[PDB]
Formats: sequence, structure tokens, C-alpha cells
Amino acid sequence: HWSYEGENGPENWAKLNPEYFWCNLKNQSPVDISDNYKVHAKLEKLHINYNKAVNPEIVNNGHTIQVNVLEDFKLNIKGKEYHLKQFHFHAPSEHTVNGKYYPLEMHLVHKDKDGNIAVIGVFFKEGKANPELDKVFKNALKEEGSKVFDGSININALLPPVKNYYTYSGSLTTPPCTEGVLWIVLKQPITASKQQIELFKSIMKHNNNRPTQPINSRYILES
Amino acid sequence: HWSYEGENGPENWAKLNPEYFWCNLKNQSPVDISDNYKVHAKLEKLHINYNKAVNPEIVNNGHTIQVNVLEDFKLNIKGKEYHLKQFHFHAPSEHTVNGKYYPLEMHLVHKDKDGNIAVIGVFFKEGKANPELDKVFKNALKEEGSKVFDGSININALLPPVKNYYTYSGSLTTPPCTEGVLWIVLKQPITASKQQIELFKSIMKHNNNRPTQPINSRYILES
Ligand SMILES: CC(=O)Nc1nnc(S(N)(=O)=O)s1
Ligand SMILES: CC(=O)Nc1nnc(S(N)(=O)=O)s1
Ligand SMILES: [Zn+2]
Ligand SMILES: [Zn+2]
Repeated sequence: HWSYEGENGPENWAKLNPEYFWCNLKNQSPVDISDNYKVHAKLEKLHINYNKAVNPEIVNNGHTIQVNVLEDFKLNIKGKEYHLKQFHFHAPSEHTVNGKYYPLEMHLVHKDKDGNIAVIGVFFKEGKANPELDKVFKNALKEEGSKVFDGSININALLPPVKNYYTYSGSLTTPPCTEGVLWIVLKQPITASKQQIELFKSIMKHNNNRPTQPINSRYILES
Repeated sequence: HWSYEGENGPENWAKLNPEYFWCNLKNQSPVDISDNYKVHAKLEKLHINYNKAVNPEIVNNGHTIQVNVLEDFKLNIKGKEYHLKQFHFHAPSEHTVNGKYYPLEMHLVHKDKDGNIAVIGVFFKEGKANPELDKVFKNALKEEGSKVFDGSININALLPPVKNYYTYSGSLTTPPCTEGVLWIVLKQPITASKQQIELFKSIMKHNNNRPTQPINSRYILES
């Protein structure tokens, strides 16, 4: 089984299972979003409205706290119609901006009818507490397992008002590290209280962010 | 052995050898350079001066006619210092522009000190004959083999005056189809005479262009 340290750490994920060959390729995530290879461009506007997920499932799978939604929220971008499947968290953040780590990163995982994946990343900096985050972190089991949250979560409240973003072609950040992933990282971080961030970290017991990967021949676009 | 048709055709390259696993991944070349996923941006200017290659080696390797240069022509771009190694040809072209094929495409293959690859592609449309092309095609062996050209080739004469270009992250277009390749396709095609184009095609005996591949989560930048 893979982990974020030791023999089964990120550096040896590709050795754990034949299906993890992707982890050693040339278009991996996360990456350092650097001005060195970031270019500004007129990009498609992000149109999403994740109203609210009613009675979503909160899962502790040992590697993160994930929320599986029952609704069918659509993300239409780059000629595809992706459907939100779940969002989860990483602490510290996986992506960095000019070398800077944020204390928390949320990933909204979408998939289209053909299995294509798009992930929207949201950075969280310490500050005013976020209402929705308590619903997730305080109702997450401390041990591996799932639980149905008796209530609803306003996902829009887990997103910044302005949705300018960075985008690049990458991969899943945990085995099998499949590539061909469409990454959309919102430029504006929102806030989470120190207690919310520490609660998540204390549940995980360890950092669950994959080291940044070489950008190689890719450029990152910024809207 | 792989080919451009039959059992060993492009569709089954990945089955020929374990090392060809790349041919089935998510960041393959060539691609259709489509306005649907092409974005304009301020890109690094292309600074290259491939003066002339003296006594280069002309090789017919059965899949193309390739010219190996002895000089050390540098291509400095995207934070790397690539060195020109050789240029070769494909007929019809490999890349297309909004679905349009050109009769001929030239590839200038560069590699840096770490093995990183950058390929500059040049489209040729039928028209005024190109002086340099005769040096290559008329001196290429009709059967597999190499030969040293007794003369010099002005590579700059194989490039358009204006060097605006498209760029994207891709792969080699023949096995092993390694990814992480930096592609730079010059937007302006130059000309080759119908006879020059047919001479190359008659030597090859068959089309030697790989089918275009899915762009997947990549965008193509245009300077
Ligand atoms: C089952 C599933 O979604 N797996 C993922 N692996 N990595 C992901 S991430 N961090 O790139 O969003 S999602
Ligand atoms: C040895 C070598 O250079 N191999 C190549 N395979 N494909 C290439 S291409 N068409 O992408 O320039 S170069
Ligand atoms: Zn994630
Ligand atoms: Zn080629």
C-alpha cells in the first residue's frame, strides 16, 4: 500500500504496482506554479454553481477526508461536460505558487462520460473560519470509514468569489497518477481558521501532499 | 519492427515492444492544431541561426530521410539550451492546422545536456522550389543506408523568415513515442516544388506521417 513517507513514499510509488507506471512519466502533478513558465491568456470563463450537496458522504480513506456528492453538478469547459464526483483535502497544499505552500488545498474532482478527469484546486490561507469546513472536518471519522452527513454543504462557499485561474495538463496526485488530467487551480485563496486546519491535520496524523513534479515541456496558462 | 501500416502500423505500435508503452498515453504527437484549443500569448522569441551544415550525413532509415549535422547549433528556449542533432521529413505532414494537411513537414530535432528533446516543425506547401531540398532528396540513397553529402546545407533556407509559432507539450512521433517533448511548430509554411515533394514520396514509397492524436487536457500556445 502507498503512503506519503517511508518505503511506500511518493519516491517509490511507481515500484509498488505495475499500474503506477504513470507516477514516473513527464506530465505529473502537482507542480510549482512559477512565473518562469506561466503565461497570461484569454481563457474560457469558469461557469460553475455548486449550490449545495444534501446528505453527502464524508469519507476518511486514510489518505484524505473526501466528500462524495449525490447531486449532478456540471462543469463545462474545454469542450467537455464534466460532472463533479467529490472533493477532498491536502495539508499542506500540493501546488505551490512561486515556491509558496498554502496550509490547505481542496480538490474538486470531476469526470465526464468518457472517464476524462478535471480537478479544480482551491487554496486556503489561515484567517476567518469557513462555515462549511466545520461540517466536513467535525463530522469526519477519526479512523478509516465513511459516514453520511446529516445536512447540506454549500460548495460555492468553499470557492473564492472571483474565479480567475491557472490551468495546465497534468495527473492525479495519488497512485495510479494517471495523466491527461485537466487542472484548474483558482488563483484567489480563501480562508480557513487555524483550528479548522489543525483539526484536519490532526485527523490525518501526517502531511498528505505529494512533492511538486518537474513541469518539463509544459506551460501553465493564467486567465 | 514498426511501420506506417498493417499489423505493425501506428495503431499497434504499443504492442510491438514494452518500451513503446508511451504511444498509448495522454500527451502524444502529432496533434491537430485547432482554434478550439489554441490560445494566443506573449511567448519567448525564437532565436536560431542554423548557418550551414558542412558535409552532413544523409540517412535513409526506411522511415524517413534524415540529415545528421556535425556542427553544434544551439536553440535556447524555455530555460533550456538545446542542441540541434538532425532534421528529417514526413509526407504528408504530421501536424495539421484546423484539419488541414500540408504535403510536407520538416522536423529539426534538438536535445539538451540532460536528454530533453525539442522539435521544431516546418510546413511546406507546393510552390517555388527550395534550393536546399534538392541537396537532401537528390543525394539520399533509395535504399536504407547513409551517405555523406559533399557540400553544405543552409538550414536557415529551410525556415520561414517570420518565426511566429505554435507550442505544446507532446511526444516523439515514432516509437518509443517518449513524452516530455517540447514542440515548436512554425506558423508560416515555406515552399517546395511538386517534383521535390514527389521525389521524397517516391523514395519513401509510402506515407510516413503518424495519425494525429487526442489533445486531451492540453492547450496549444500561439505566439
Ligand atoms: C479515486 C480518485 O479520484 N483518485 C484521485 N487520485 N488523485 C486525485 S487528485 N489529488 O489528483 O484530485 S483524485
Ligand atoms: C532518434 C530520434 O530522434 N527519434 C525520433 N522519433 N520521432 C521523432 S519526431 N518525428 O518526433 O521528430 S525524432
Ligand atoms: Zn487531491
Ligand atoms: Zn519527425
